[PDB]
Amino acid sequence: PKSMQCKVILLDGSEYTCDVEKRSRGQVLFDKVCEHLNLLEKDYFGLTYRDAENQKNWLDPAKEIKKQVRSGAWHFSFNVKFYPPDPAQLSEDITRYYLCLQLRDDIVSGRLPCSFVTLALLGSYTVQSELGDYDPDECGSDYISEFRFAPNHTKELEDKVIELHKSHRGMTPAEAEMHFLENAKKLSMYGVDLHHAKDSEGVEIMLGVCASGLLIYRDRLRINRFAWPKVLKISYKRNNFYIKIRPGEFEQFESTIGFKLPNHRAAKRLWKVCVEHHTFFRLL
Ligand SMILES: O=C(c1c(F)cccc1F)N1CCCC1
Ligand SMILES: O=C(c1c(F)cccc1F)N1CCCC1
Repeated sequence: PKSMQCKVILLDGSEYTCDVEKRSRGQVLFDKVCEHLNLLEKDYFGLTYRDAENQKNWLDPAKEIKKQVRSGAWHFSFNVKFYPPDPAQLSEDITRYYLCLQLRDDIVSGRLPCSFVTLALLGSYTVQSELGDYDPDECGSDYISEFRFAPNHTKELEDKVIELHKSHRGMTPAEAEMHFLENAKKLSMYGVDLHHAKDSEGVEIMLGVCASGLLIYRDRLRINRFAWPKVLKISYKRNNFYIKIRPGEFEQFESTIGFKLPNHRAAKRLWKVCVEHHTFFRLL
């Protein structure tokens, strides 16, 4: 039996290495990673890899790893795939913990925009969870934390983190993580996977895929929202991605909205993530 070495970037930034038989399906590797992480609530998570364009793709657990990664290194990242709309309802604290680590990267990367105050409050719960109670000995007026809190750090943000940290005395890691999640879950881009596309008139838009449905971000004025119940059908033809919407209260027939993606692969990627998210909605 010939086995390929796999390297997986974990959400703390560390690297897990293991081997799987070269014709292994993605589920085999994913099961090894989740056992390493002591993670039972595995359905919210998945593995990604980067193609020769360094675009992120979901490893399909049902298909051979080799057929997916094709010519690339067997190098993967462990990630949240389906962001729970109510993290309080997860059965395990360790699940909430990995969700926190993913959200911390969502914030630092700018995928999850956040007000100054929310950056500081989230940062304060992270510090409380990671270091425990506020200690003045480690923090002077000049203090800068090792923790990355934001896409751009300022001394003002570091000060606000410390001020809110002082208020969390006695909070345990699981409690601080639950508070982190209660705040993060409310942010407008929480759990939203964004895809570049053009509308039928060729105007640049963004399509967001999340638990609740599909978002079309046309401009700061006019964000189209299609709850899953409203989406009849989704399709991809060549580079074209089409959404069919149930008849409105004044339509007799469904409406078809068409989008142009960069290439055929980007259309197929968007279709698959939409199908997978809709099934998630169906089981909520
Ligand atoms: O076209 C759809 C679909 C969707 F993805 C969202 C809502 C309604 C639908 F018919 N599917 C194709 C594969 C299974 C789901
Ligand atoms: O069974 C699924 C699921 C999956 F296993 C693959 C793709 C889409 C899904 F909804 N889930 C249960 C809880 C979270 C997702």
